[PDB]
Amino acid sequence: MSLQMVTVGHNIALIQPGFSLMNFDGQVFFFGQKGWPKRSCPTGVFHFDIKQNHLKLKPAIFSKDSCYLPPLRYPATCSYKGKHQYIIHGGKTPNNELSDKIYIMSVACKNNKKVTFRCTEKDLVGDVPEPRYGHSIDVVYSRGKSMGVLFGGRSYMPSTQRTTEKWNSVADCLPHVFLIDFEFGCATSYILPELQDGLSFHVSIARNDTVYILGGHSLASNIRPANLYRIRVDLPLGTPAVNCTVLPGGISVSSAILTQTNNDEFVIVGGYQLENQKRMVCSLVSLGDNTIEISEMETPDWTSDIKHSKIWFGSNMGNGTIFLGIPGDNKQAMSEAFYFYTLRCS
DNA sequence: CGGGTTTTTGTTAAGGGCTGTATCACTGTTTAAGACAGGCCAGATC
Repeated sequence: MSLQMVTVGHNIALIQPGFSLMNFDGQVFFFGQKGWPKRSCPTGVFHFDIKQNHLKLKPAIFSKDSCYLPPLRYPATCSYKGKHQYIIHGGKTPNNELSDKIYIMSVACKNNKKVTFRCTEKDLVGDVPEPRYGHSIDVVYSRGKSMGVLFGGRSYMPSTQRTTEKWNSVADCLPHVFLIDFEFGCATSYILPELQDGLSFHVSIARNDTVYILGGHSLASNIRPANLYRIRVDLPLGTPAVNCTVLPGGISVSSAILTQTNNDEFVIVGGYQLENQKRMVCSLVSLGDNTIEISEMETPDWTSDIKHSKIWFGSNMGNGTIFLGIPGDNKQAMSEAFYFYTLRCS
């Protein structure tokens, strides 16, 4: 809880609400810039190197057999830390159309602060989930195997009820649970009767056999379910099985950022409480063997700007460090389009 | 097909009164974003 303002280089405008910060061995990489990829950086990815409160967005090449992926804006990013690699699912192509491909980010070659990524296009079969954004995917382990739990987020209307006078309206996807096999890219949808209403922009914490879904926004009624869910999974010799349990003490937040401050101990920072109240309080989530425990922590001191501005975003860098953003006074002495902050958490 | 007639028409040029449209003098008082190529430092490496 040590806030600290940051200064950005020349290509500052690339950072936009919805950016991703992937992480490889303490080396952070910005993804999801604004506008299609330029020619000064053909791929979109960037070394997100912060030193002395100054970050240098540096271009970063791909491999020779990778696949150039568009800059998405609200993907599902899960760290399949098993040959470290990330999984990207869905998002908003700069043409405001949603995507459904899965992308796999590995590192094919590195030499003295010069990385060469490898982004491969994994496609799904079976009960493929809907092209959507705002959702959340997490890799969960069971009985020596792994699987991907994807829980719904909002999307565009289907190709039937999509009129052009409301072409951009969005509906929360049905609250299913998608189990995704990466070894074959196979999807399987399960309708947990305990999950009722649609949910997007939530927070999902995986602990080695479960998924703790928490907070989020429910557009079907414009509320924020303060509940939470524990999706227990188990992988038999044949068809997997899932169960859910509601628990008390759930936060009421959407767009809250997550990072793993300590081993089996997460922090969570402000999303939004009400459409006028940005969330200020920070909450530490003590995981464990079976029992989650959300609690409140030392209310980090927010500067004047952060208490003035009404929207604010960011993501975790990976080592208990949350990078933030603030729009900045429009009617001002040519205030920049975005100011940026960083919060350590030890 | 004529052919005296109408019944209306076509024309001249000076000067003026009027009207409609073209012409005239004139005013702005540097770019911002992105692409590529040197060139020189600056560090990695034999």
